Amino acid sequence: PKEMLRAQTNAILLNVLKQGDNYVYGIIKQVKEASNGEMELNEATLYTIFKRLEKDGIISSYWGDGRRKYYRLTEIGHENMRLAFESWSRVDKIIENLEANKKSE
Amino acid sequence: EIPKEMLRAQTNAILLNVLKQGDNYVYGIIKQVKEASNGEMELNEATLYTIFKRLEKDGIISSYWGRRKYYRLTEIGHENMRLAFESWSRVDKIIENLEANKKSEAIKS
Repeated sequence: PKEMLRAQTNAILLNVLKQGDNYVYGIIKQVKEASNGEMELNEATLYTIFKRLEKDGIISSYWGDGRRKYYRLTEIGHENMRLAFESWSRVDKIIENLEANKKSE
Repeated sequence: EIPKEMLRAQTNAILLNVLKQGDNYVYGIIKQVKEASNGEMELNEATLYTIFKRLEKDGIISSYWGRRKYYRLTEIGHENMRLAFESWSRVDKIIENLEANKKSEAIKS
């Protein structure tokens, strides 16, 4: 499901930035390496995603050094990742509790 | 805040699990979720109907008729839960490897 691929890619890209400011080609290599070559991101895909995240204030950019454009997770972005991770833990709990409670009937 | 696209996902995630554990009707679903959430999540009836209309359209669930309307997980539905779970395992692995590789990046330098 397209809805899901998008989410997972975003998930990953934010984790990369959560590990350090980086530029598009560095991000691509890092992901290709952490995925054992299973996820080879196109440049244009990253620009698409980052344009949305920059508009929503979840990331921002700036010039580094060979002059590269760097991307960073904002404070809001670290906050969304935190809210997200928490909300999903509760969800996994509630699922366990559904099972538990169902069996006790 | 939590993007609306994500609250929807979480709710769907939960609802499919309920159905994965047995065909059920809206009131039973609501009750079950309220109980398994220690009251923290009360789904509104009309919200369930809206979600189930989408899932029925996508054939993820189907329904049948005491007098309660029941909802069941289809085989497509069982399959998407499996694909979902697997896709997300790989994703967690990728993220574990990002951490790992970052730490050994940091050792060397």
